[PDB]
Amino acid sequence: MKMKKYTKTHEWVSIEDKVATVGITNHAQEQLGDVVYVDLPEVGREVKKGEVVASIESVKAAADVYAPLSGKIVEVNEKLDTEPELINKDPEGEGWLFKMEISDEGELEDLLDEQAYQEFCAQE
Repeated sequence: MKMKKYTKTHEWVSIEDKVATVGITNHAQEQLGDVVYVDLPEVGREVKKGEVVASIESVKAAADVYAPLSGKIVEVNEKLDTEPELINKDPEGEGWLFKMEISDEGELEDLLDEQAYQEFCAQE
């Protein structure tokens, strides 16, 4: 009833019922810093498990956030519109980027768990 997988692009997912809350992880805010902005999707767009629908420009850099599953966007974190620094604050608490209705909960297992993701950062 709670379920959290992770991607290869330092992003985490949060399935509860039918909606997966996305955010970038601590390893991501480490490279940008103080951000400046987030490029959030529209609250009704369809996406794939590799679609840059949550880009992050910063004070002078970028990061393409390639989405975790297919499914359709249905919430976005309007906090990050005005406090794009929230990924620093708690990347994996309130620095979430978007949410999407999942279609294929059978694809979650084919992504990385938390410790497998930690190890994926130990190969950088």
